[PDB]
Amino acid sequence: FPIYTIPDELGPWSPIDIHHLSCPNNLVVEDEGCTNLSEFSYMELKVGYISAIKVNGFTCTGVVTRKHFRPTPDACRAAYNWKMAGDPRYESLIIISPSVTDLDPYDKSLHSRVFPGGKCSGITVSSTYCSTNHDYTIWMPENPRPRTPCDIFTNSRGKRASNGNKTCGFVDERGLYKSLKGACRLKLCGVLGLRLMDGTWVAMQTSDETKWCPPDVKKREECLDALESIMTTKSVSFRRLSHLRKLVPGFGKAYTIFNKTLMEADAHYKSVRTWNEIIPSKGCLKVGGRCHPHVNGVFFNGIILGPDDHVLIPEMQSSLLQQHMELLKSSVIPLMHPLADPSTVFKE
Amino acid sequence: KFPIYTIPDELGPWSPIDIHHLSCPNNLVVEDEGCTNLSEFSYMELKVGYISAIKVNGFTCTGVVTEAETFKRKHFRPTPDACRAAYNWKMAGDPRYRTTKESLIIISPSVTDLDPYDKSLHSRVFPGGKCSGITVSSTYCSTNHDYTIWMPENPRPRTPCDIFTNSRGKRASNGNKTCGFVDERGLYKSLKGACRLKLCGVLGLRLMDGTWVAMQTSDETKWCPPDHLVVEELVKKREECLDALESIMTTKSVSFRRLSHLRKLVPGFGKAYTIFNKTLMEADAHYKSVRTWNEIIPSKGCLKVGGRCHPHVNGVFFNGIILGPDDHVLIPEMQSSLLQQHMELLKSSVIPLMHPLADPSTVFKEGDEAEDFVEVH
Repeated sequence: FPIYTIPDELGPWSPIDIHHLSCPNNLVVEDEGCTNLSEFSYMELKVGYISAIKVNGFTCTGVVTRKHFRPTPDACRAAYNWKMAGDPRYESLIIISPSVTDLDPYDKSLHSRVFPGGKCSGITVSSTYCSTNHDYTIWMPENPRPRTPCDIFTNSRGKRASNGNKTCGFVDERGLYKSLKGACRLKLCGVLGLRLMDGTWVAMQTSDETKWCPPDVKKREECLDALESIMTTKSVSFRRLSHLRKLVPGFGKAYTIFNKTLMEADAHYKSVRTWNEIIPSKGCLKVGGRCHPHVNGVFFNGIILGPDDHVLIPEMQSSLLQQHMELLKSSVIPLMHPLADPSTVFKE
Repeated sequence: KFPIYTIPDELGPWSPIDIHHLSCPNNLVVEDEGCTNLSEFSYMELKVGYISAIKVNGFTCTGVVTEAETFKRKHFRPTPDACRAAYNWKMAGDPRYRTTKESLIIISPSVTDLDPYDKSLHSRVFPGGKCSGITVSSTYCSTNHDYTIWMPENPRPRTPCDIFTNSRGKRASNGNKTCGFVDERGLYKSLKGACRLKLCGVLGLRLMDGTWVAMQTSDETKWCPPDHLVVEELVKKREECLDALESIMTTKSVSFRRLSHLRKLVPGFGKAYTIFNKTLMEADAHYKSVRTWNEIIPSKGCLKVGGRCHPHVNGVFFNGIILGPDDHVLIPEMQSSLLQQHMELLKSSVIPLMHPLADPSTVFKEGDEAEDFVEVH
């Protein structure tokens, strides 16, 4: 159990609603089957495409001068293009960007709490729009006539680790073993592979007939308490934000806040032995061998620039002050000999 | 109404005590409404380390005999000469403890106070601080244990009267009758409630805070014994020191945290406590206030007292202050303050933005009037 987890590689920052928040995974398969190795090159998803294939988009809401009306796609698109820069366009049509959706790999479906039940199933070139919870707004893609992206993989080198002919799993480019037990089969951009139970995908063939992925000392009690608190108050705090950080190595989300807009990014978390290997310099938070940059004093996961341009990590300080005060709560015994007035005893 | 902390202007030597020497501070303030015009002058006060009392170090001699036949040891009343000679070996030499062997087991340290009138020794090893003292004739004292005697760490001659120091100050008088002064530390001490005392043939007043001074302009006023304005904060802060002392004596144990409560919260004379290796110890202190933690911790491991970085002894300073593993001075009051800040900024929430149409619970209007989110465009 490490003292902290730091992402080895930060993915892109995509904005989210508080409803997208979820508690960490915390899996420790730990082999126990394989004591053999070999250098092989596996294929995985790039950070940014691991959790979901994000389709950027936007919402077009129709206004008449006020009253409402359901607009048409063509005019709405015309609005977007004349709104990414200063342009004459200013019955009026309002857009909001971005309205990100999560593309389903089964059927080109799009899941978003802006759709009724994450309803939009697909968008061939016969609809060009997509219904919304609002009867007078439509959702459309950031790019017109887009298609599924397929430059989403990366070649990486790891170790196979099989027991018999059967593959127990492997060791990723980060050095962490991952187990194939409990994984399902998934085909992405035609390539056949497996979705592991941590959420990662890898291109492999198993001689074990597996299922197919369906379309849908614990601290999790503390996590869900902190989280349900957020949904009950619609407000987030940098301590409750600290329970969302995965506590053990492996794939997870990293959260942050820009312009009071909650955001998440894919991350491979690695163990930390000393705080020093994370913060060598003063204002340096070392992510992947570099002083990670910030915006106006915030890094991800509640890590923020303190009141002195000092990298202030929450768990670091909490553990520190805990240790200091704990040093101050140590008891001792003074050594009086005949002070009380009790009697005639020998006393060693 | 209290300064954030209080640090000695200069410490006295350290004296070994037990938990029963522990007393709560006397956070006493003094106004003396008048006394506006101060006359620059010089006064004589007690040297730091003698203000409360004049300690005299000593040791306890217990005599026991062992009968090996299977041991059946018992006591005997020892002799002063052999106890002294064995004590002198306890420092450098080698002491050792049907056949029988007699043995003098020595206990150090045992400290007693001295009344300068009788030249008498007061302590709780005696019957009510009994010993008239030591002479050339009498070389020992009688303890509550019939087979145990007390003898000083020093030979019999101990003429003690080099206890004074001449300091500068300002005698604020008002017009007619001197009513107060300010010491070298720059703190107002008032004569309201002082009582006389003669020490080494020098008459002088002992004030309420405990300081003795060489001033006779009290006019005629009552002696000290042989031994209206109190804000709620003083009392409601005194009670927790009483709860902490009660906790200490009930538990027979001490900790740096519980030790920090006995600190004097306002400037003036007071006691400073600490513990080194299971040995509880105390020292005289002229406390002065602190405004910001920077002025008593300027460097990474510097505890500024008396114009210099104070030296620890195995990482323990005083008043619960110890040295952190990062070689950082850490003060109980300062660390608790820092915990309040650290959490009160962790305990700080914000309401992040919500895509108006991404909230499934947003009920849209009946009819066709506009919503509010589009007003912001």
